[PDB]
Amino acid sequence: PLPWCPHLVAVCPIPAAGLDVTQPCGDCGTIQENWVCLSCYQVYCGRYINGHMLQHHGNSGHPLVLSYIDLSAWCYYCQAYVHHQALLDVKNIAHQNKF
Ligand SMILES: O=C(O)CCc1nc2ccccc2c(=O)n1CC(=O)NCc1ccccc1
Ligand SMILES: [Zn+2]
Ligand SMILES: [Zn+2]
Ligand SMILES: [Zn+2]
Repeated sequence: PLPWCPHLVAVCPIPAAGLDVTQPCGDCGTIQENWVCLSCYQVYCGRYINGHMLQHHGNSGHPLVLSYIDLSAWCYYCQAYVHHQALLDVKNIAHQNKF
């Protein structure tokens, strides 16, 4: 992945309740292939399901999303995976909740 991107500044502190990697898509309620937004912590499905996180990106401009499948982080603007110290806490919390 990229070791940095200019959108890491938009990564916000982890939600009150923590992360729930089994949380369904906030639009369609699918359990499959969800991502969490690293700005606002809404959960929406991936492009191969119904594309709700890509719709969220378009209507919010929020850049960075974390996969509840493989804990990869995608930047929609840089069109790349990103891994950096600023993402360790959210990835560690998601990993603890999943495994
Ligand atoms: O789906 C989203 O909405 C967010 C992830 C994403 N969005 C894109 C939007 C447009 C074009 C390409 C991508 C892309 O490769 N990714 C990354 C991606 O889909 N990687 C494969 C993958 C990784 C983990 C879990 C499921 C799929
Ligand atoms: Zn959906
Ligand atoms: Zn968001
Ligand atoms: Zn970026």
